[PDB]
Amino acid sequence: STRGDLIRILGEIEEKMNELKMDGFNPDIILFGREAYNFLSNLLKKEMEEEGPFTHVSNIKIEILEELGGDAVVIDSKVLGLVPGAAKRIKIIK
Amino acid sequence: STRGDLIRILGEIEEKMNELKMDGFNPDIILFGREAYNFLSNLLKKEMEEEGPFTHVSNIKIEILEELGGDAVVIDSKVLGLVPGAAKRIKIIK
Repeated sequence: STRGDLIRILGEIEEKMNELKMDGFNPDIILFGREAYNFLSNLLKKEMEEEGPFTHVSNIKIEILEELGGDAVVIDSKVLGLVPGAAKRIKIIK
Repeated sequence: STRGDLIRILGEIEEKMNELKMDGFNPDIILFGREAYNFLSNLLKKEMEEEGPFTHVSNIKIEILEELGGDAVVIDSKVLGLVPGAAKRIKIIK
């Protein structure tokens, strides 16, 4: 069920956002692999019945990092590389 | 001296690459902010007397994450978001 897939993905992003916030981070961006982005884009085109492109999800900004493949990484971009733990990975593709 | 600036930047990237390798990571990508990328691009156009665009530095792949501003972040993209410490930030702009 593509609706279930969208509910799952929104739920996992929210969970990683919450995990980061609890640690003192401010999640601002989610990096998507090429395959991950295509997967979510297809889902949102189908579900929203809109053409895209899609630039935000879960109140944060989508940016592409092609090499992440079927995964995405929620980050606090202000402290990424200065404080360990500023990144949380999730698997987007089935 | 723009040559000195290039020597500095290559030296800082190498240092963060080495720091990551010593920790067990495999640095594969360096994320550049918009201002950081422009700065390095201008330097390399001047020094290499080539037009660009520039896609690799220090044996790793350049990818843009616009929001990093005048900074760049060396990452191990395979474990980013799974193991803390997979990212090291550097300040590119003067």
